[PDB]
Amino acid sequence: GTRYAGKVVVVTGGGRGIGAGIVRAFVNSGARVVICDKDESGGRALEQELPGAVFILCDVTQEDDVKTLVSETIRRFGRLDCVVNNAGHHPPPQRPEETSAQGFRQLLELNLLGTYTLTKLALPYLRKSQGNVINISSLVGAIGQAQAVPYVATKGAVTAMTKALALDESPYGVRVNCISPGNIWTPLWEELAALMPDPRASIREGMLAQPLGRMGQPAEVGAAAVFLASEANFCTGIELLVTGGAELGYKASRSTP
Amino acid sequence: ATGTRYAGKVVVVTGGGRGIGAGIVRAFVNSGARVVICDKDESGGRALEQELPGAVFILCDVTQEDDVKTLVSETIRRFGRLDCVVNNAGHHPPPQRPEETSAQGFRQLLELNLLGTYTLTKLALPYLRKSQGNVINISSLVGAIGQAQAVPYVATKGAVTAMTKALALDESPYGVRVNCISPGNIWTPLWEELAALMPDPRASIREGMLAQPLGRMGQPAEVGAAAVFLASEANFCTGIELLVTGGAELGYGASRSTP
Amino acid sequence: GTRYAGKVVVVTGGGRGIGAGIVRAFVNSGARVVICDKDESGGRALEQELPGAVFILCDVTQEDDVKTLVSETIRRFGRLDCVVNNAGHHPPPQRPEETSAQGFRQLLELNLLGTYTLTKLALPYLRKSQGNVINISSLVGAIGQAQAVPYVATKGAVTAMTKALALDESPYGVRVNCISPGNIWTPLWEELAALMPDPRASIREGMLAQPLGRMGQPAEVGAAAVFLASEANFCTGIELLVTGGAELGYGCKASRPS
Amino acid sequence: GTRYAGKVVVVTGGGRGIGAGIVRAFVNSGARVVICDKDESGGRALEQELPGAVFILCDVTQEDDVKTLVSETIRRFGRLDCVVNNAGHHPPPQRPEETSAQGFRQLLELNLLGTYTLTKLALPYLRKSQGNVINISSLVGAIGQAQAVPYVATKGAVTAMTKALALDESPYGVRVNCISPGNIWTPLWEELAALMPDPRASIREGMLAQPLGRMGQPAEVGAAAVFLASEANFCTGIELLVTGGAELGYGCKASRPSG
Repeated sequence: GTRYAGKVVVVTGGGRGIGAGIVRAFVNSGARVVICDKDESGGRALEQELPGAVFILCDVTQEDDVKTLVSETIRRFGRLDCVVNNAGHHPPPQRPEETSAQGFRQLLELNLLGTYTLTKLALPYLRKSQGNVINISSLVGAIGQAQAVPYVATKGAVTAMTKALALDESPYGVRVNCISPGNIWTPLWEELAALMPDPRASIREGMLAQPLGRMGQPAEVGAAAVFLASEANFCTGIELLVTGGAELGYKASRSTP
Repeated sequence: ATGTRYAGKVVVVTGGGRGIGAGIVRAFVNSGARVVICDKDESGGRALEQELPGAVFILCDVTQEDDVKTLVSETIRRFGRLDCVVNNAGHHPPPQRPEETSAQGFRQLLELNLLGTYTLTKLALPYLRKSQGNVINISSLVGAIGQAQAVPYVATKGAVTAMTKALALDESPYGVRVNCISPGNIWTPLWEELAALMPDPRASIREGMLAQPLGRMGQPAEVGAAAVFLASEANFCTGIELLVTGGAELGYGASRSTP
Repeated sequence: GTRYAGKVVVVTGGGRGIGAGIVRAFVNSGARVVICDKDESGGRALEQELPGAVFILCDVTQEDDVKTLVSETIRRFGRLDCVVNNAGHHPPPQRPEETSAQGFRQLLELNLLGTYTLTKLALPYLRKSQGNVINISSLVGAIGQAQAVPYVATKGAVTAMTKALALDESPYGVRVNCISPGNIWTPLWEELAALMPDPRASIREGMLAQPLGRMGQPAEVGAAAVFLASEANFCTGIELLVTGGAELGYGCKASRPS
Repeated sequence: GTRYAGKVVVVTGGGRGIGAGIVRAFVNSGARVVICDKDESGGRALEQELPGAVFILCDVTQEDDVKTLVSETIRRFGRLDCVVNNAGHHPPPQRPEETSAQGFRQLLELNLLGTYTLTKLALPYLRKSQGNVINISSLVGAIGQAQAVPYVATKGAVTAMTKALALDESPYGVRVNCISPGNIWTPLWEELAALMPDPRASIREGMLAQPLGRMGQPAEVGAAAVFLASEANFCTGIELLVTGGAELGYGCKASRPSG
């Protein structure tokens, strides 16, 4: 593909899963993609697979790493067109009493402040290229989830911050958007399902958790990101739902039994 | 003892004869208002009159412009003012897949569920401006997030919620607020009768209760309390959609990012 | 050129403005496009301009026109992959007192029931192809607009109906989504501004209603439609905002503290 | 009072502005109100003025203060029915380049993590009383604001956290809701306008950002909070907008046609 040929993209948390789907979609559209991740195993494997991808061992919670990430991207490739902030962690299920303020702070560092720091340091270069920012949030930021108070809070912050940044950078023509995935299949999901008491039933339940009757794929998140970067020139501050309809009344009305 | 939160005020409730509408009537009567019930449901409207001296029933079809004109005329002639219009008239058809619906049926449903609200609101606005009154439209959560087997109904309630916001903008210079309430699953005597005919009534009742995080269905009185709030204490709210759903729209019942 | 190659797309109201931008975007993606519109000249002209595109003189409020649109599309191509319901009309500004029930009914016919009728007739073929429906709504269905009660109501209905249809047709793998444009610069926008007391000032207000400081283009709505048809395979029941950020932040909502 | 008579309410950030409006609303409804606020806040004066209000010198970012707040409330009054989390700060206008990660962390401590800590410590008692939580968020969490990246992020977090908490506490019958005010006229608003070169013009812009043509009052936020506590028994996880319609319609979002 050539929809993003000659462009340079940074993807944080790009080493596997959703992030790697985003990396792959951008490489397939002709872009040069810099993977910033602490997941060296996955980032190196993706670099091995995809000639247009470059892996940098990089922790978005460390300001020095982010500074080096940006300066190396510009040194090596001369420009920066798109930042995709996918770094972030979903803790295991935890009731409010099973969480701590210290853990909440740690999760805000990774899921929110890493996005903040990279976006801030990238903006001078994005202004030069009339580039754009894509934040990967979550449907649970919009409608909540049980047993995930810290995670939900961090993703509500990301979606709101996207809108604030969109307003602040609109005079420069720099768009800032987010994608909110629902249930996305990954190899990790498949491995965990195989250890359930009834894998067939657990898999079917996951597929039926949204109206489309299957889980999403990383490539589908990736295609949404390439759209936002390359063709959505009048979109800024939007939340693009990639959920298979999970937020719909599927929540089905019981106004009659 | 009659309450005083809306004492001396005059309220019109369309579709007020039973169910959600009657809960709204009762809430306003108990807040001290004179409430005019506009409905074709004479049985329910007359029963409410017998229970509630503060309510008055008028046989009234909001799809008939002459009926709406008579409704407003008579309300002003008898009671001298109009402070709040609650547009609750509306029908939910039985479940129908798209291929089981007709354009003619859809048009009929728009007449009852949307254009009746439009006609009454238009005719009431001169009087609402005089009283610095307000409009409350009863929509539905399904207008916001959809439901299966209800394309016409969902469309009509999406229209009501949007029209609420347009009207709020148009009437804001006059200080007339326009808001809507979107109920979720509300218990009624009809609901309880229908559940008894299900293959497993106990399971159907439990399913209905568990369809929202709060673990019960809502009550008409709760929709009524929300309407009294919007009329009497929400003076900086206009164009809002007040959800009365027990959390049904929330990520309940839920992420499967892990199996 | 190949993102949607070989796929059959129907666009109602495709003769000008937003609709023509959608038609052009789908032709550029390799699709075969059937244009349904009432403008003979503009429709024939697009057909002449875009090889492989087909124009049918077609009024979606007429059930016989809709039946012919579907039947002749299937007769021509044997398949139907995407229906884009863009037909619709925006009236001039009208205060509530200046609207009528009859005018409201006729706007519901144009803006809502045409979409309903075509979608119903198309769904059997869309199920066969695992195709999709794209409804063109408006931002004002979501946030309201002044002096537009009937229009706003029709677009709130379209957006809600999209979600209902998505729920009904997801068992068949048929996605149903909508695009909500904000201010898109078109001859229609220009014609509406010409009715204003100061057209230049109205156009400038329209541009400054977006944080981006410009209005959108038909081509941008068209690109969003091609995305929804060809690459948004896990999206159903969504409202894709193409608004330039008009819904964001505070702005001037009243004319000349608590 | 009597809408919330015999109940016990904690209001963080209750000393002035919106918070003081909430305190007064609950005292007027018959509740005993415990103010958690700092030394210079106004809370001590509210205790002087209002026999129904109690002031506790209390910084929600300090876990020991929050523990003392809850333990003293229970020791004195034996129950806790409602927690209103209004503590929070709006920084002056700041472009992204004028913000720091350290400042952002500090703002998350005050605006988000204080609400988290108090809610967690209050929940055993709210379960006993079938009480409720009200978080004061902001419209800008939903639609953004210019020159406020950290503030907007914190309020987006509060609104989302409200929904997560609603899901976690619905099994116990504990409702968790938020109020999102828009422009409310307060000393804080006036102080921010005074930073501007033309304060009168900034105030007029602030008034005209609402279709109603005015800003809101602390009392109007307070009335919304009393509704959520006392009458919104089928509402959980909602965002109650108290904004005067600021989110509705088109308005001026850029400064001096499709490129």
